[PDB]
Amino acid sequence: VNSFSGYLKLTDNVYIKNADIVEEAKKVKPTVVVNAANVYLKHGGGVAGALNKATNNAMQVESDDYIATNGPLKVGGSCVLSGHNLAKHCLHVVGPNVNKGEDIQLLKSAYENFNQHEVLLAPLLSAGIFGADPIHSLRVCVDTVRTNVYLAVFDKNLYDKLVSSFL
Ligand SMILES: O=C(O)C[C@H](NC(=O)c1ncnc2[nH]ccc12)c1cccnc1
Repeated sequence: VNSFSGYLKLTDNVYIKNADIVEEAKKVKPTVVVNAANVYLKHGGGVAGALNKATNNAMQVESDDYIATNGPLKVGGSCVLSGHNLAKHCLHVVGPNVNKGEDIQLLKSAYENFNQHEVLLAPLLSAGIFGADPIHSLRVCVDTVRTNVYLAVFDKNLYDKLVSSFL
């Protein structure tokens, strides 16, 4: 039994809610919140900008030190950093940004990072401003992640679309 509540059960291991991932994190304080990152960990807008804003820019400060030491992530890759005031840990996962020309086949690789954590609060990778088909991303999530994932879908109309079309 965990602290996630009000989520629709989609599958044996995937739950979904129409909610802002930032607000869910402050309420639940999960062990792991997933950030929809870019390879440079530049958290300017979208999910990343919103999480970072909620950390008072501490996420960005930590991320800049990480990049200075380690260089950029790979598309499809991840790193574990602090969750600051939102979670114990933040798993920064880079899904392909279709609006940047990044290959959509890497979405499965991106979701595989979730399997290293028993329970996660996570956004729909590559959806929204990342430019990929959100129905497809959900199919990849359900077909790739085996650990317990709680998905927070921000856009109300998107959420309604995803539930009503889920196979
Ligand atoms: O679920 C959605 O609608 C799409 C989701 N977007 C957000 O979660 C989001 N976007 C902008 N501002 C925000 N503030 C708090 C949350 C948030 C998303 C998923 C993957 C990549 N980029 C975006």
